Amino acid sequence: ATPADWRSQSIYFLLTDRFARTDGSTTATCNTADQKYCGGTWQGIIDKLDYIQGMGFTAIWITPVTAQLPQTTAYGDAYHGYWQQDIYSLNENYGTADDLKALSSALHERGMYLMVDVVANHMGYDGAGSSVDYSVFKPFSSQDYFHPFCFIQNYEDQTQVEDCWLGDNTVSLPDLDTTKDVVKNEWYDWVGSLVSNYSIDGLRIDTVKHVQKDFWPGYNKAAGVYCIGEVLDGDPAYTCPYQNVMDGVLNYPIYYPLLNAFKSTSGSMDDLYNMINTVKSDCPDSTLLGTFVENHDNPRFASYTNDIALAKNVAAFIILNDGIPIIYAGQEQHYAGGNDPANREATWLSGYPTDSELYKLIASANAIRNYAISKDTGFVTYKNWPIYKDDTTIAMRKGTDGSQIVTILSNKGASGDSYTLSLSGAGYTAGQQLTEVIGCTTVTVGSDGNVPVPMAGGLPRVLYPTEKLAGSKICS
Ligand SMILES: *[C@@H]1[C@@H](O)[C@H](CO)[C@@H](O[C@H]2O[C@H](CO)[C@@H](O)[C@H](O)[C@H]2O)[C@H](O)[C@H]1O
Ligand SMILES: *[C@@H]1O[C@H](CO)[C@@H](O)[C@H](O)[C@H]1NC(C)=O
Ligand SMILES: [Ca+2]
Repeated sequence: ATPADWRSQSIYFLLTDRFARTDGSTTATCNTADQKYCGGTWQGIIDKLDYIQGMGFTAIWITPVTAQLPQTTAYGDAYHGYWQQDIYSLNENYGTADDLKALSSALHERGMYLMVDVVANHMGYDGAGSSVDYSVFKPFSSQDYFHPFCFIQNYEDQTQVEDCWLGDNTVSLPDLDTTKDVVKNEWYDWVGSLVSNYSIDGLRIDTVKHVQKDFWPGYNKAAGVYCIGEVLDGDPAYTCPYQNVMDGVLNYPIYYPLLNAFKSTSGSMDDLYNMINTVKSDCPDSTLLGTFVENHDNPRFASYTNDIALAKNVAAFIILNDGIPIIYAGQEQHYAGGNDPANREATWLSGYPTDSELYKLIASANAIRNYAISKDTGFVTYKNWPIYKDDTTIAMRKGTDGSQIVTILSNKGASGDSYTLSLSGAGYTAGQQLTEVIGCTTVTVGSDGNVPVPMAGGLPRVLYPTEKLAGSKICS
């Protein structure tokens, strides 16, 4: 599926090892500190697609599928998929080629997309750089395919970031020499054939900043689908230029101020407001970026705060911001693990309840986004507009005039006071009825064009015209 096809999607990102077992157990042990395979499978995912689609997601992002190093290293198993050795075999832990094709097919029967995580930068190996038997790598079965062994120490030296190895002396990540035509050609043939064999709709490309930029256009073109890159840097002047060589990047620029704004009742709404406007103006296309606050590479949101109002606001932001929302499996069950491995919790141990506070919130926010998109072909290309901020509030507007979603978010938290915010700049006409689609109350635009937004409980407010909800299942 094309970048234009992907703008309307909403992604549930999961670890294949951690989301769902074939046996469907909600009690099978998964000690994150052990760093071992817990037994999640592609078939497990298929069996729980009602759970995912019930939140209004249109797509899943699964961790990498290639065969990995076999060892239980000092840092555990390759359960995450980022330590590949044989790119023409699948990780048998997750099932067979038929199981991966059945997951793609199951998603397509429900009108959903499959996005697969891929790594071009490196292989994995149990042991120090000097101990590497390059013959285990398929097809790159020679040192001649790799950059000489060295570690990245000077992160300001982009040449060293690209040419030296990730990992350490315990688990090394041998660095492919992506400047070699033979390596480019092998990767380009591989990615096009992966996409073809498994009917993959889009890719999340790992580790993008660690491969020189000239590699990426050929890789994105060979894939033949929308590619979103992991460029792990919060500076939009570093990260957004990657969108000149790849369709999208993960929105790490928004990540840091989004987390800071909502993780505390003292968070900066100014930094978030400012970064929305910087990305809007200075990134090649904010509507092809992926918005997130939680992943397997940072502490979960609820590790910073267990306040559920704060968690609802940040989830609403992720859904309603420019670009593709991305929610990480467990976020909807308020998982609070810290850094790796604590943030790789098994989703099945929640019992997959569809009545949890954040399952309901995410379902409500996805519902109005999916509905608005279905009625407004301009929604996904209207650049999100922050219209208001104060110490505890940010309001933003997105969508075609007359059909815009106006979202008011708060960091007051669950013991927030009750008050009326008089909101200017929403663009609705006087006397217009609006539905607040999270709590299903109505607000009327005043004679002056200001919206009297009832604030309470630190709750997020998501406004849409009542007249435009005719025939929808929203708020009845
Ligand atoms: C992107 C990817 O570049 C990362 C490096 O492989 C990956 O981290 C994985 O490998 C490291 C280093 O061996 C482990 O400590 C992590 O547990 C594992 O996930 C990122 O997760 C991936 O997003
Ligand atoms: C896809 O299947 C084709 C035809 O059997 C094979 O040549 C190719 O290596 C496979 N690609 C992947 C990535 O498995
Ligand atoms: Ca590299």
